[PDB]
Amino acid sequence: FKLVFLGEQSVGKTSLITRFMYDSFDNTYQATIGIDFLSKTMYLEDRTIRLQLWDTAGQERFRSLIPSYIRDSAAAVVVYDITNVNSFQQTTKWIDDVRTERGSDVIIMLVGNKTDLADKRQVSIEEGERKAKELNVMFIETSAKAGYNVKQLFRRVAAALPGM
Ligand SMILES: Nc1nc2c(ncn2[C@@H]2O[C@H](COP(=O)(O)OP(=O)(O)NP(=O)(O)O)[C@@H](O)[C@H]2O)c(=O)[nH]1
Ligand SMILES: [Mg+2]
Repeated sequence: FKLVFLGEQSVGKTSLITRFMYDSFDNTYQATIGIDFLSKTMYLEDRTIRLQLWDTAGQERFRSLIPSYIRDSAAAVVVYDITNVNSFQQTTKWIDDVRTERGSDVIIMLVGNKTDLADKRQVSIEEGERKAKELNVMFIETSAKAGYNVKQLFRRVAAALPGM
């Protein structure tokens, strides 16, 4: 099951993955160079879901590679930063990009990350929910830093993956 993480640079794609994989968080920003692969098999009672995590770069110089990264994805996790309006606005085109590559053969989750920065919120949870409904995708808010909703993010995505 190919799961691609997408979104603007510095929204916390890698940190979400690190938190899910290792229950750790690093405050120091280490930009993803193109793509990094990780594997995690989620061991549910009725199925086994070998996740192939495609951690993609949000930096502009890798943008041309994004279509190739989305190719054949079973799931797309589109991440924004709740403190960054631009990052939220850009999620429509990320989700658009997934749709024109995958049509309906993809599970899409819209993630509003960094809820630990509640003081600096620029996008409300209602705005996030609204966009998800408009774009017919799932929605969740997370904090990679605190750990909040990270396990839930991955569990909900995996639950949504079609059986066949
Ligand atoms: N407060 C807070 N900071 C976070 C959170 N998630 C990530 N960060 C911080 O935001 C910065 C970017 O995180 P990172 O995971 O590298 O983002 P990215 O989306 O992978 N960026 P890139 O596209 O360049 O790989 C880092 O300094 C990280 O510590 C979060 O939930 N809360
Ligand atoms: Mg990254």
